[PDB]
Amino acid sequence: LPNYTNLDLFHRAVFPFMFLAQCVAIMPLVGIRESNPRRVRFAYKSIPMFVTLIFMIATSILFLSMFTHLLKIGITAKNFVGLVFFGCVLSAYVVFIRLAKKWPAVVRIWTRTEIPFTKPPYEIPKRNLSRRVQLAALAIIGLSLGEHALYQVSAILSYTRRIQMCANITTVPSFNNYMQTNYDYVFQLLPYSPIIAVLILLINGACTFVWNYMDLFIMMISKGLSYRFEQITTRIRKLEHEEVCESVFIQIREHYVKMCELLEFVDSAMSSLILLSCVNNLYFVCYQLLNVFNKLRWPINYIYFWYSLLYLIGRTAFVFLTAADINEESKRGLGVLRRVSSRSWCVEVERLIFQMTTQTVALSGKKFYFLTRRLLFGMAGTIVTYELVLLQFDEPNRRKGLQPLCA
Amino acid sequence: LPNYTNLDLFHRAVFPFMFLAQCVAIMPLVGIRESNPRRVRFAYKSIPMFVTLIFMIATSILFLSMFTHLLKIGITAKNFVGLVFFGCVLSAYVVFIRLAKKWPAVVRIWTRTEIPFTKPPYEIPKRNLSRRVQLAALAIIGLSLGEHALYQVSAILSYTRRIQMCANITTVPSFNNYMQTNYDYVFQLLPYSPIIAVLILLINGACTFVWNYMDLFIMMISKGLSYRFEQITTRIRKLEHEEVCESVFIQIREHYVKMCELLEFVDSAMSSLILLSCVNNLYFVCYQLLNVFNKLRWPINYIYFWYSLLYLIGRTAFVFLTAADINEESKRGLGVLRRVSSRSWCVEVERLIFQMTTQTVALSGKKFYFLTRRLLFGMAGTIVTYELVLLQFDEPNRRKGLQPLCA
Amino acid sequence: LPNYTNLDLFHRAVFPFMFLAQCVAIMPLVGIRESNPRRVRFAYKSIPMFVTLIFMIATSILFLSMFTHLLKIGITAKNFVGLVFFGCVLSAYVVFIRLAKKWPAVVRIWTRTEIPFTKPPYEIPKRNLSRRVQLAALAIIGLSLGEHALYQVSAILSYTRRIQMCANITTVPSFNNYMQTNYDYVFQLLPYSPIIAVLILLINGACTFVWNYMDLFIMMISKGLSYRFEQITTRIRKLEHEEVCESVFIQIREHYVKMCELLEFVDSAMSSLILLSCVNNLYFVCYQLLNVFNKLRWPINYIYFWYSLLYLIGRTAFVFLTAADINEESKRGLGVLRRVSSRSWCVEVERLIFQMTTQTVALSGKKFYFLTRRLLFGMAGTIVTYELVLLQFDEPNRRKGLQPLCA
Amino acid sequence: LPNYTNLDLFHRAVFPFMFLAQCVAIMPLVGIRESNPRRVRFAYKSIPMFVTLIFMIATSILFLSMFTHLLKIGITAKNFVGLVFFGCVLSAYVVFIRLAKKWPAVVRIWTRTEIPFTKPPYEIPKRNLSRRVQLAALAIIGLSLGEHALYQVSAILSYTRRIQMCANITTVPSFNNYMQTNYDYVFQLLPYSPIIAVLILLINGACTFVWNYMDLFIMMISKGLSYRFEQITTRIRKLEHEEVCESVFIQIREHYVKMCELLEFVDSAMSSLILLSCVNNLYFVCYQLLNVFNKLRWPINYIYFWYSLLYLIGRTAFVFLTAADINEESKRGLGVLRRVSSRSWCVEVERLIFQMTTQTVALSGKKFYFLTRRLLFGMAGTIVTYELVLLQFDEPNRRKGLQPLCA
Ligand SMILES: OC[C@H]1O[C@@](CO)(O[C@H]2O[C@H](CO)[C@@H](O)[C@H](O)[C@H]2O)[C@@H](O)[C@@H]1O
Ligand SMILES: OC[C@H]1O[C@@](CO)(O[C@H]2O[C@H](CO)[C@@H](O)[C@H](O)[C@H]2O)[C@@H](O)[C@@H]1O
Ligand SMILES: OC[C@H]1O[C@@](CO)(O[C@H]2O[C@H](CO)[C@@H](O)[C@H](O)[C@H]2O)[C@@H](O)[C@@H]1O
Ligand SMILES: OC[C@H]1O[C@@](CO)(O[C@H]2O[C@H](CO)[C@@H](O)[C@H](O)[C@H]2O)[C@@H](O)[C@@H]1O
Repeated sequence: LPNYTNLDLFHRAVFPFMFLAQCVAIMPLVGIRESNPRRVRFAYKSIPMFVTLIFMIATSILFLSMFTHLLKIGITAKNFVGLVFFGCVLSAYVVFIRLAKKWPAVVRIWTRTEIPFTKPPYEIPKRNLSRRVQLAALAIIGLSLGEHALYQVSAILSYTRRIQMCANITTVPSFNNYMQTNYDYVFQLLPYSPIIAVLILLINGACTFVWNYMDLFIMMISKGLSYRFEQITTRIRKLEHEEVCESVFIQIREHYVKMCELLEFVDSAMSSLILLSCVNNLYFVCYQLLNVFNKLRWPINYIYFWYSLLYLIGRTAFVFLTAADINEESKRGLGVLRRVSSRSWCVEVERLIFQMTTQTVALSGKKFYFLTRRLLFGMAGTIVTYELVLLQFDEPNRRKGLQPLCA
Repeated sequence: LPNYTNLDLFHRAVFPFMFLAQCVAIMPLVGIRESNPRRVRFAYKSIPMFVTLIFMIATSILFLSMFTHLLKIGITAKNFVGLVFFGCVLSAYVVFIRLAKKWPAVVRIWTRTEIPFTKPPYEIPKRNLSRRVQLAALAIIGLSLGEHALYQVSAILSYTRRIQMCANITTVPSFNNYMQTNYDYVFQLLPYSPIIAVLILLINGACTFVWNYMDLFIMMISKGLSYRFEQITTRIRKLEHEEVCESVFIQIREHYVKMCELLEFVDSAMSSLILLSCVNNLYFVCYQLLNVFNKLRWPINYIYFWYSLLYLIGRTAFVFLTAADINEESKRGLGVLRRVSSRSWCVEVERLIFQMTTQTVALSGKKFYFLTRRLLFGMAGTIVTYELVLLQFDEPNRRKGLQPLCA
Repeated sequence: LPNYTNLDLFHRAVFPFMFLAQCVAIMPLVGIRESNPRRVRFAYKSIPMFVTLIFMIATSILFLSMFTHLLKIGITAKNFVGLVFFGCVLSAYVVFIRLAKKWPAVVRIWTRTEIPFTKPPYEIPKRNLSRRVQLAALAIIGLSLGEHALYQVSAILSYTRRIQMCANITTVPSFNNYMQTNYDYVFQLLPYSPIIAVLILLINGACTFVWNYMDLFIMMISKGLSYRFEQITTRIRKLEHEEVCESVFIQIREHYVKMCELLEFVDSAMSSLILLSCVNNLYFVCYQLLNVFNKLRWPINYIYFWYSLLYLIGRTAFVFLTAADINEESKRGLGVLRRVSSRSWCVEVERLIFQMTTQTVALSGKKFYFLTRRLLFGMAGTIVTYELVLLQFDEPNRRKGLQPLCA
Repeated sequence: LPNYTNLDLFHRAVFPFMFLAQCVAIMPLVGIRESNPRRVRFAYKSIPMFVTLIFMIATSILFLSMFTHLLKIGITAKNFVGLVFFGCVLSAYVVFIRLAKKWPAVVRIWTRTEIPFTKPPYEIPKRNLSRRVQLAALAIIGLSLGEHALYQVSAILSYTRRIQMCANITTVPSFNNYMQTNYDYVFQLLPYSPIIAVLILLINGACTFVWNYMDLFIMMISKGLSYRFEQITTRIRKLEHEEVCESVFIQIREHYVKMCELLEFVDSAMSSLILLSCVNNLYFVCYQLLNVFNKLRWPINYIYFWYSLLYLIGRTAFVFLTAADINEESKRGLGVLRRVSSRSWCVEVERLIFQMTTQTVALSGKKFYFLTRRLLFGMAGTIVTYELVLLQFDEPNRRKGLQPLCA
């Protein structure tokens, strides 16, 4: 068997972050940290699944807390965002549980499919798969932490500043009052307690991580797939000015076909996650873009909103762009195959060129759409159209302005 | 001749539900229950056509009843839905009469085209065609009955509750008063009578069945077509790791071409029904989605509206998804044909791959659009755009709220 | 030389209606009635060009009259329709002058290209080209005459009824007063005179004829091209169950390529006309659809408005559908070519199938769009979106209602 | 080495205008005027880069001047255009600096790629590359000068006329007062001085040139690329009725492939410039189209607005049309290759036809969209949709009308 310890494989590149996601109980797999991917299994009776049940239960408590709170105070387009957030996180937990069920099969086919690319004539690029996944994961994790850190600073400063500069109701600032104030939707159903207070803080942070891991997981998966397609393209580039034997083209076509089979298998497994992530990002991007003209009290509120908005747009763009790289990388070998000399031309090149030319090699949201650069352009155009129409809806609330600080 | 009694054919799978539709006189064919499809004929002078005339006449009476009533009370965007419903049902009767005229030719070509798939190397799947059609038909029929049952319960409870809790005009509840109240558009033109009262109830239920059978018929037809394409794909999957003789690929291509010819014949026959169903579903989905924010008096009204809305959206989605399965199943054999070894490669595979790759094998609305997964995504995007623009129109009536119960 | 007298050619099919258009000086060609198309020439110094100059001068007089009138009374979205109409008629005159300049070459290439289809193995269909063109042209001309007659009847009845039922300002009805009232935009610049009155009536009729003849000419050209494409399709259908020699396929491919070259030439010649017709039809359809909910005084006004709207929508739809018939007929031979046996298969069939599959054989608006059924569906969707957005603009004037009769 | 002095090369055609752009420090390249393109180099320590720093610094001063001014007086959808203009110009400077970095590589591959087309069997067209670039450049430069000349005349006349016909505040007209009045956003931050006054005038003119050179540069680049594709098409047209040796098709395919490689290299280098130009043009076209119904005081204001609007729309259209000519010219050789006789048919023609047919040979905005005629149609449709929705936003300000002259 191959030595999985040091090979540049996808499983080695993502397991550190898959295990990290298991800390918040995202995808409950057993033995995800094993060097051999064949040891990865899904078991309902396991510690990872138990933690997932705890997080799903507690997340449902927050969802019910928000649901009951909104009913008491009425449901408006601005309060509905909170309910959608918890609903999306709960859907993510379910989607990732199903993805956990299919992962052992996916990782097994992925490993045996990518073994040929770990040996010549394929060469490891300047930035290996582990480094590519780490940079994307750390960037998303780092930006997500800053986004949540700004959220807490913005909420805390707004709370304290309102009390301090009130010349009115004082309610001396404290951790207890802040929790009952900013998280009223929770404590309006459950009795307050410092133990519960920190639990809500941790689980809201966990919900934030889950909301961000959907996009991160798609990025790491996209990085792993476009990594091998790039290697195929690099190998083809080595044949630009040479007479190529028909055997070489047979291997290239077979490896390309195997990669396409793996993408189809991975696409089917992740079809629901892509669909959930795309709709979740579209709603929040549209929702946030509708509040760009709204007036906020403190500069920190502006900093958080624009950091949150830019990060959300950037995260959405890079999910599509990283996924679209699979499509772009597949078509990059076409330009070199078209330069094949007349003597080297054979049926295998004709077969390969036809497949690259006519096949859409990309991840898809249940085949309803394919993650390509054209789709991201279409998504941007769709968002602009929605915002132009939706901004008329928000004109009344926009002109009301910010409410009095004391009130 | 083949033994049609026990063969797994399309005619056997749909005739039980085609006959059921003939009870409400949808598609007036003679001998639809015959085991031999060659005995199915269309005759104007026949009992099925007579019943169709009766239902068409009575449905026209309801259409005129609604038309005259709206003129007396004015036509608004909310009352126009009732006129569209009866107009769509009448169009369905005409469309199905024309489809009845073409059915004998369609069922004859369908039967002789699918005979090859009833014998090896084609194998019956886990769920045969009869079971696939039954599950779809019973699900649609069962959901449609619940949708109408909720409509009657919602209407009856609203009627009785308004009278009971009025402390005002009493008009002691009775079957007679309910009929004159909720169905005023009928009795405002025809004299009331208990015999007419039940007739309106039955024919409105029949109109509901016809409105739902348009989508059901497209589903059963789509199930029958994707059934054979799936068998072709399954047969191709049996050749993944084998050296295939050129004769095998000749048969596969010929059977695939014959299936494509049948789809073209079926698509032309059903082009009007698909077009009518799509426009009918689009209007009602858009109309109902415009009333999600409206306030209803009783919880039963909310239950009916959301059951009606979700069922309508689900029915529309599954019509497109079931029809799109023909397109998806055609492209599923491409992945296996691309794995054909270099020795097994021949002109027949090249011909077949080119046809699968470049031909759009799907049902179409008069070729204006093709029922694919991309179209359903486009339909959803179009509906969202219309609702965002149309919700501005409905804002005034939305803020008026529900009227006083007694008034 | 071939006997042009009795051959089933496009020039024989269209020259009667081209001469009828010349009677209103649309396309000023010399010898359009000649049996030999080679005798058709474009000359600036000719009677047709003189009549075209006269009609253009008078149409410009009407356009300036409307422009000055609107400037005096202000320009509104409702008043701009007449200025757009006159500008479109003038643009049609210019475009048809250019098309006349290009027409000798177009007709010569068309004649030398369609000669092969006048002899076996091609057969004249049930409805020959002359009959198809006659049916289309007579339908369009009769509908346009009915539309203009309804317009005149509606205007005259409105005027006379306003005068008679006024119990107020009388201005006893007369031809002079009617002309000065309904055509004030003309006589507000030129002195009134009965000669000028009848001239204005005749020239407005001519403008209507030109506006309809743009679409009529597009229809006749589309019929002429789809005729030969259908002949090719029928010849291919004649080979469904036969072993075909390579020479037959060579001839079929050569004829198809010649037809495609002719289509490219005709599209280059008529791109400006197609673009102008499409934009004019889109604008007028949107404008008329924006007035469906408006309230008109007399039933004759409703009859005229709805006849005009339905005729305009049907004319646009039939222009698009007749043009897309070329694409449909080009693609219809693919189904039969795909059934070619393995023994009859050769390089020529592969070339022909590739051309039919990958080439878009259709008329285009300067290549910005191609007249296909997908394009008609997209046009319908775009019109729906534009109407949904614009009905908000017209809500105020819609709720203002009809003005007092006497006022 | 080839004699670059008199050869009809791209570098010779554009360097006169690239050098002119360097006067306003657009693309800081060293030795752009050298006959040999290999002498063109990019150096940060050079005079062209120094001038770019000066213009970038001063443009940033104007951007800050506008930014601070808007904050003092509030940011509105009408005031934001000025900030976008300076932001786009600054982005253009950065984009062109990066393009300057890549230009030496681009011009080197471009020169060696186009050498084959300077010798038979390729012939220089009626209008050589230098003439084609000159006509486009002079037209854009000439129209841009008129657009700015009208802007200054419109601003000066409005300023003087307001003072002269005021019967109120006089502030006798002078150069000093005009600068402090129309350019208050600058002098509200910097002290006024006649030296600064002219500097602002020159740099605003330079900013206008930079805003127009983005489109001009794309045009000249598009002209250079479609020039060689047209030569390939012309060479193929020379083989319409001849028996062609396989060697000829090898050369044609190799030259076509080399041209496609050059387009890919050029497209990647100019991907950011195309993206910036498209978004900049879309915003300004949409912004200006929103003010067509606004009322301006003097006719000169109307002349400037409509000259500015028509030029902006025309410039945007011709950028897309000139770029789309690369796509159109690539597909023009297909029609002749399809006429290749059966004896001349070979694998090379099949390879070439497949590439022309299936490859999208066009410039792209980072592959998000391709500059084709379909895209320009889509752009026009998108603009119409935005304007219809956005015109509702601008209705309030539209009905306010022009403010009092004295006020
Ligand atoms: O469901 C509302 C709930 O979300 C919280 C949880 O901490 O904030 C998260 O969700 C927001 C979007 O709804 C994000 O903007 C934010 O970054 C994220 O932390 C709370 O704001 C709220 O209680
Ligand atoms: O035409 C209005 C008419 O439709 C009825 C007939 O029973 O209800 C049917 O049509 C509704 C949509 O218009 C559906 O929501 C409903 O499920 C269906 O039964 C009556 O409501 C009405 O008289
Ligand atoms: O330009 C306005 C002018 O058009 C007239 C001329 O008879 O009517 C023609 O144009 C209308 C659309 O603007 C059509 O509806 C009508 O069918 C056609 O006759 C007059 O209405 C008007 O003076
Ligand atoms: O940034 C606003 C600034 O642009 C100026 C600079 O002269 O005018 C240029 O920009 C306008 C669009 O914003 C163009 O219409 C105009 O043609 C161009 O000269 C000034 O108007 C203004 O100070």
